[PDB]
Amino acid sequence: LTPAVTTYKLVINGKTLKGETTTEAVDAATAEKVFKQYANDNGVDGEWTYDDATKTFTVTEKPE
Repeated sequence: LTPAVTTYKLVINGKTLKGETTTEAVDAATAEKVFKQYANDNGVDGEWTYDDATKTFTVTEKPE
């Protein structure tokens, strides 16, 4: 693994906010964790994953 400190980006697409924020992480997991805490606080998390369509992360409200 590569224990490097990198910065990543996150976009939210809910019925609350439709903007973007960013965070710092070590690996994929770290990023996911900080972003989740934030998204929880906000009140979103239906489709909560990663985006490979402009190196971003995404929390959309499209549940099944």
